[PDB]
Amino acid sequence: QADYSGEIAELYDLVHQGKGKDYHREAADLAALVRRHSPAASLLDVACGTGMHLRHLADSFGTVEGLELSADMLAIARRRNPDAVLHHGDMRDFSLGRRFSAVTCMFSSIGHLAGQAELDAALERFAAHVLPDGVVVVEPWWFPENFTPGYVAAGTVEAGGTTVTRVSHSSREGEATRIEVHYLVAGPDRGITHHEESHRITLFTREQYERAFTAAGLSVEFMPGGPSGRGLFTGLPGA
Amino acid sequence: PQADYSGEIAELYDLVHQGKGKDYHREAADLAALVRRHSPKAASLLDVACGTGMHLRHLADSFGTVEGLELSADMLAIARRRNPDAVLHHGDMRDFSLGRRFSAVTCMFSSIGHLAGQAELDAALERFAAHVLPDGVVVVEPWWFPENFTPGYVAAGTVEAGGTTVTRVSHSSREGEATRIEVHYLVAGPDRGITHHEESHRITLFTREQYERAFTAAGLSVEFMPGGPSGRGLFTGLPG
Ligand SMILES: CN[C@H]1[C@@H](O)[C@@H](C)O[C@H](OP(=O)(O)OP(=O)(O)OC[C@H]2O[C@@H](n3cc(C)c(=O)[nH]c3=O)C[C@@H]2O)[C@@H]1O
Ligand SMILES: CN[C@H]1[C@@H](O)[C@@H](C)O[C@H](OP(=O)(O)OP(=O)(O)OC[C@H]2O[C@@H](n3cc(C)c(=O)[nH]c3=O)C[C@@H]2O)[C@@H]1O
Ligand SMILES: Nc1ncnc2c1ncn2[C@@H]1O[C@H](CSCC[C@H](N)C(=O)O)[C@@H](O)[C@H]1O
Ligand SMILES: Nc1ncnc2c1ncn2[C@@H]1O[C@H](CSCC[C@H](N)C(=O)O)[C@@H](O)[C@H]1O
Repeated sequence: QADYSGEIAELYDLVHQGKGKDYHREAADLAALVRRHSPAASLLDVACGTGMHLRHLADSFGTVEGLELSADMLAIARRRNPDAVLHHGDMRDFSLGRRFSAVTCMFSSIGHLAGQAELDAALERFAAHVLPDGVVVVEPWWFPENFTPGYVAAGTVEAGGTTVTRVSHSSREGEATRIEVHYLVAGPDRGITHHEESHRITLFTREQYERAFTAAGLSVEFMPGGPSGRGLFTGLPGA
Repeated sequence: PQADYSGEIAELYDLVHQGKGKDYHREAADLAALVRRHSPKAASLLDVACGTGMHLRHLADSFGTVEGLELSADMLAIARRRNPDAVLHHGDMRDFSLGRRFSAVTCMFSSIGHLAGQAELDAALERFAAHVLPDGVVVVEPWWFPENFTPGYVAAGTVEAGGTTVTRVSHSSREGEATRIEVHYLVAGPDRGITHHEESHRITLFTREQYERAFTAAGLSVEFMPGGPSGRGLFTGLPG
């Protein structure tokens, strides 16, 4: 698959716990990042997936909302966040008719975009949903200079009797990484099952991301490291 | 899945089991010490279902003469490679006939489990008795007893050596008198990408008294020794 669904979706949360991903820390850092620019009322997490960031962010802002494309990923988010408004929708083409102090897009979700025209589009959509003293925060994929082809990642986690193993292989394919992922899933009653997904995650350059912020009328800054080592862009309207 | 220890499962077996922390060197050292406590002048050994032949390599350095038996070609093939100066045979613990007799006959790592019932169990213990010296000793590592089997057991292990990464997950259930053990592998590498393999076996859950009967039926006075190389204890037989 390539669509974050079924057992992949149900697995995602556990998988990334196993990986040490710390949405509390990330949410806290992000909340702080936003208050630096909008000293605040409201946040929209776009491609909020399973709603992990949202869960921690809800204590930090008057209002938090989500936008997700996958229906199965979104169900999980709604169960984790029953009191929050979560939208089915496409970061490239969406209107909600309100603005927010922060509009965030985390964990390289932007790389699911296919080229400059799709990137520009979502940035125009983000700029449109951000209050003018507000901020747009996007964590990119890796740039091409930093892509390491042939990369193999192997990790195992157990929880609730249930063990999940995930192996990823990354190779080059045009201006994209083709990351191929297999899972083995095992539990005392359910047995073992095999899974696999393959994704194309576009390898936009620093300067293409920045293009898109500028065309959306946002000023743009890159800050290295970030939650994933890929860094973190911000954009402030009125440029 | 395959139940035959062939192709890919064979190539991996050795890496996988180093990965598991299996110390064939200490296992041999404990063997040789056991064999000799019983048979102080032993000097010869047959390892039945010797597999990739890991025990045998270390057993060379304790006994002047070692040989092996193994049903799987692809496993046998790797054992011969590891043991150039040894005579290793192709065939079946149930029905086999070399020309000779050895101070010790061994069958390790629950290979014995791979027999389907008492008939076969007794068949194999008869053959072992046929190939041991009077002053010698037969040693079989059993599979788990029924009193100790754990339906629903999961084992997951990953290991990396020289750019090959291998992950193994197993699940086990009860299936009649047997363990049903279903095992999956993901193998991966920078150029090779990821491939997926699997196997399923039936491993017979023999009761202690069934092992004992088989030894006894074959003229061997039996004793069970707790613990052993894998938790499963160790059965020793001496002619008389
Ligand atoms: C929603 N985003 C996820 C999702 O799309 C998933 C399918 O792939 C990636 O997940 P991981 O971040 O878990 O990746 P994993 O840990 O399995 O592999 C790390 C990836 O990062 C690359 N990488 C990693 C490092 C450390 C580097 O310096 N350069 C670099 O290009 C190699 C591999 O594609 C995305 O981030
Ligand atoms: C040549 N023998 C091998 C081979 O036939 C293979 C297919 O399965 C077993 O491999 P492992 O022993 O590595 O097994 P693993 O780590 O996958 O799991 C341990 C097995 O032992 C059972 N078990 C394990 C424990 C610890 C116990 O207390 N009781 C019990 O029944 C559950 C599982 O089938 C055989 O030993
Ligand atoms: N065009 C698009 N619009 C909105 N969401 C998208 C999208 N393309 C992919 N996605 C979503 O991006 C997500 C990648 S997983 C990222 C999850 C979440 N942001 C976290 O940090 O844990 C998936 O939910 C996928 O369905
Ligand atoms: N009927 C039989 N006769 C001889 N070998 C057998 C057999 N049935 C299974 N085997 C072998 O039993 C082995 C169990 S795997 C264990 C290998 C080796 N003894 C070790 O200690 O690591 C496999 O090589 C399999 O081919």
